[PDB]
Amino acid sequence: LENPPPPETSNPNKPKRQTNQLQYLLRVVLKTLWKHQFAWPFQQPVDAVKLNLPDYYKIIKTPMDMGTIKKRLENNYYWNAQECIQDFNTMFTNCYIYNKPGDDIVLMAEALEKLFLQKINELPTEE
Ligand SMILES: CCS(=O)(=O)Nc1cc(-c2cc(NC)c(=O)n(C)c2)cc2c1ccn2C(C)(c1ccccn1)c1ccccn1
Repeated sequence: LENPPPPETSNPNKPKRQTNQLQYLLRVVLKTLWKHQFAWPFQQPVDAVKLNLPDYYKIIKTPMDMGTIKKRLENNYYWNAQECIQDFNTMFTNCYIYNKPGDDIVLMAEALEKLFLQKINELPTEE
């Protein structure tokens, strides 16, 4: 069994800018989730070889994880907040689609998502 390559995190030719909303997403949002005791399964791509999940990367179209989101924010991959918020939502929804309600990994995702929703409720207005 193989894992696919991770999501793209570096592209020197991409359109890029640095903005207050993206700074908040790294310094407040990602930082808050990252230090949480339930973060660790989300801090790197799902390793389907390690977990013996030969279907994961046949049924999940757009894998995402916080290690990738952290690198994307660090490399100014995201033009705007909506793109980064979408990556966090993809990460959560992948987890909820692949797993069953009340599974440990789902409880962990739900705790992280509650903190996420609270922090992006106060996403600053774009300057
Ligand atoms: C750092 C990325 S890793 O891959 O190296 N490590 C892990 C990622 C995910 C995991 C699985 C998902 N679904 C299958 C998923 O959706 N996510 C987001 C993460 C789950 C992982 C691990 C390492 C161990 N587990 C288990 C044992 C687990 C849960 C469900 C299915 C298979 N194994 C686990 C159980 C309970 C609590 C936490 N962890």
